[PDB]
Amino acid sequence: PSEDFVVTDRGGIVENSHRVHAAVVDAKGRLLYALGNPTRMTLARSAAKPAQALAILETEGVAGYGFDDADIALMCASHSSEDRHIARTRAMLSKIKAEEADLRCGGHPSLSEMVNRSWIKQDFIPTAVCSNCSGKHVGMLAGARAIGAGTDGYHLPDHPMQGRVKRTVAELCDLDAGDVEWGTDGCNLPTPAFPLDRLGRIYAKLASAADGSDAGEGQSTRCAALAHIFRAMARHPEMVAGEGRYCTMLMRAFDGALVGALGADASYAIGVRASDATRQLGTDGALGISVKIEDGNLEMLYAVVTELLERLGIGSPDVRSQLASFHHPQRVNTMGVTTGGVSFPFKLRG
Amino acid sequence: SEDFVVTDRGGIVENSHRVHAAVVDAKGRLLYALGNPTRMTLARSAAKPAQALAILETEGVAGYGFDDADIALMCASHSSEDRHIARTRAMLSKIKAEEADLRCGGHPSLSEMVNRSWIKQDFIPTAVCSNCSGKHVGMLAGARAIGAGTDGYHLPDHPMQGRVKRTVAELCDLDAGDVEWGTDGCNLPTPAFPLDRLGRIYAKLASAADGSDAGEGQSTRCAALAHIFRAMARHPEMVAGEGRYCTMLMRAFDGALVGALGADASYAIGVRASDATRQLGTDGALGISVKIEDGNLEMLYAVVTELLERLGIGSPDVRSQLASFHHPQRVNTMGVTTGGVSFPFKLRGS
Ligand SMILES: [Cl-]
Ligand SMILES: [Zn+2]
Ligand SMILES: [Zn+2]
Repeated sequence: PSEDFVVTDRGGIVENSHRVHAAVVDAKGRLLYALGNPTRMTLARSAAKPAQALAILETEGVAGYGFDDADIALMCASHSSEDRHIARTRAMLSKIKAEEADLRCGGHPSLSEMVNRSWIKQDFIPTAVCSNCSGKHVGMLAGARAIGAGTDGYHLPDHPMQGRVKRTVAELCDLDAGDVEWGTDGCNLPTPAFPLDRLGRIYAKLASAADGSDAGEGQSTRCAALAHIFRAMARHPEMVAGEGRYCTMLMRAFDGALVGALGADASYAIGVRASDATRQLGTDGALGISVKIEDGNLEMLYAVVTELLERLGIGSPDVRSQLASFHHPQRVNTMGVTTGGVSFPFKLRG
Repeated sequence: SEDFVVTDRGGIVENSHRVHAAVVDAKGRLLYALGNPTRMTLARSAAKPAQALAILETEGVAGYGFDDADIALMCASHSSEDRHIARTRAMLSKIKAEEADLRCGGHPSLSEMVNRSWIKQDFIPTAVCSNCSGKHVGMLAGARAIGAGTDGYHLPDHPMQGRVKRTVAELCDLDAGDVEWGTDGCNLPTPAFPLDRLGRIYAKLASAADGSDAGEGQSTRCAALAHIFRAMARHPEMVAGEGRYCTMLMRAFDGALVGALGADASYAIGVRASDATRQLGTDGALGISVKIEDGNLEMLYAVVTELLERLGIGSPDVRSQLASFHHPQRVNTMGVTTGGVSFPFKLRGS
C-alpha cells in the first residue's frame, strides 16, 4: 500500500509524485477495496457538509423556514461564489429574518478562477455572504434561531448547534465521540477529523437512504432527511459547486446515480446508489468512496477520483468522458507543445 | 529515509510532503542529506546558471556588452515586472534582435501582485514577458554570435543547444548519457540529473566567487562562474522580483550566497566559505539542493529556510527577514489561527 501513487512526468522523466489513500465501502461501512491507508486519520473539511446539513435539517423548527432543495444543496456546497450563489445566500438570510452581519464566516478569493478574475477586474471585495460555506452558515443560524439558542456564537463549540453537529458526525461515522477530532475550518466553524473509510461510510449512507426512499421503504426521520440531502445535491449540482467545477460536472454526468463533494486540501467523497456496477463490486446495496491525496494537490485529486471511477466500472466510458479534462490533466507549455502527462501507478486491493 | 514537512489544523495532520535534500562541498562530496539526495530530478529553472555559462562561453558574446544585471536576468525566473520586461528589451537591442525572434511564450506572472494588475488592465502576456526571457535572449545572442542563425535556437539540433547540453553535463561531472532531457514550459530543452549534482553546480558557483576574491589563477570557466555568482548577488531583484523568496533570501545574505527556484519545487543555493561552512566540516564553499516530492512551492520555501537554520547559515537576525516563508500564515477568513507547519525531519551526516 506504501506504493500507491499518482505521478506526473515531463518527457517520461518523473516530475512530481503524490501518495494516494482511498476507501471503497458498503452501506454498513465494511471495507471492499482500498488504496494506500484506507483508515488514515483525515480532516474531512467541506466533504463533511452533508453531515452538517443533516444536523441542520434535524433541528426542530428549521422546516418552518421553507428552505427548498436548491437551498439545501447550497448548505451542502463549496460554491464558486457565482452571482446566483451569493443571491441565494441573501435570499436564505431573508427566510430566517437574519442579516449578513450575523454571519461568522469571512470572504475569500473565489474557488473559481473565472469568477475571481471578474472580481479582480471590478475591485470587488468579497464579504461573508460570498464564502463558499455561506449556505452551511445560514443553515446553522437557522437552527440557532429555531431552538431559541440565540444567534450570537452559533459557530462556537459551546453552542447547541455545534453540539448537535458533533454528535451527528460521530453517529453517521458509527464512532464514539473520542474517536472524532476537531479543528477550525477556513469558514470559522468546527471541522471534524476521522478515519478516511468513515467518510466513505457517510456517503454510502446518503446513497442508501436515497435507494430506500425511491423504493417506498418506511424510513426513520434520519433516513428520510438523508434521502432529501442526496436528492437536493443531485437535483441542483450547480449549487453544490458551479460552472466548470468537478463536483458539478461529475453529478451532472451521472444524472442522479451518485453524489460527490470536495474537501479542501484534496479529499473527496462519493455516494453511489445500488446498481449493476455496485453489485459487480460485491455488495447488494449502495456504496461509498473516499479519497485523500497526502500532499493536498487538487489537480491530482480529480484525476485520481476519475481514474478510480473507471477502475470500479462506475458509469460508462460515455458518462465518464465528460470528466476527461480532469482525468488526464493537460501538460502543454507556453508555445502549445505537449511536454508530459499524468500516470496512475497504484493498484486497487480487495 | 522518511523525511517530511507536515502541516496541521489544530494539531491534526492536514498534509505531509516528502523532502529530499543534498548538502555538498565544492567537489560535490555529500556532507548532509534528507530523503534521497541522489533522486533523479528535473532541475527546471534552477539550471539557469549553467545555461548562462554556456551563453557566456560562446565565441563573440562578449562583444554585445552584457552587464551584471543582464546576466542576473539570464539566471532569472522573474516576476515579469515592468523592469524585467524593460531589461529584456534592452538585451534584445544589444544583439539587434526583436521580440518576434523569441521562442518562449507568455504566461500568468509568477507574482500574484503583478498578475492582478495584468488582469485589471486586460493585459495578455507575450514572449517578452516570459520568466525565462533573459535566458532566451542570451540563447539568441549565442546563436547570432557564431553565425548559426536565430531560427531554431531553441531546438535540440541547434549548436547553441548542443553547447548547453555539453555544459550542463560538464558542470555536473557526468557523462552525457547520465543527463536526461525533456522540454520546459519556456520551450527549451531542460535537464534531469541526480539532485546532489544540482547542489554541486551551486557549490561550484560559490567556490569560483571565493577564488576570484582570493585572487587565484582561474580558468575562463571559473572566472565566468564567479561572474554569474556576482551578478545574481548584486542584482537579486532581477533574478526574481519584489516579495519573491529568491530576492529576499539573497538580499538578506548580502553577498554570502546565491539561490534560485526550480519550477515544481526544487531549490539550489551556493554558499561562500564562512564561519558556518567551516563549522559544518568543510574548508571551502558549500552547495545545497532541495526537492519537495509533490511539487508544493510554499512548503519548499519553508523547508529551505528551516534547513538554513539547522545548518547555522546566516545569523538569527538575517534569517528573520524570511520569517513569513519559514512558518507560512495559517489564519482563516475571520483572522483566527487554525494551524501550522512542522519539520519532523532530521538532517543526517554523510
Ligand atoms: Cl510545461
Ligand atoms: Zn466551511
Ligand atoms: Zn525556461
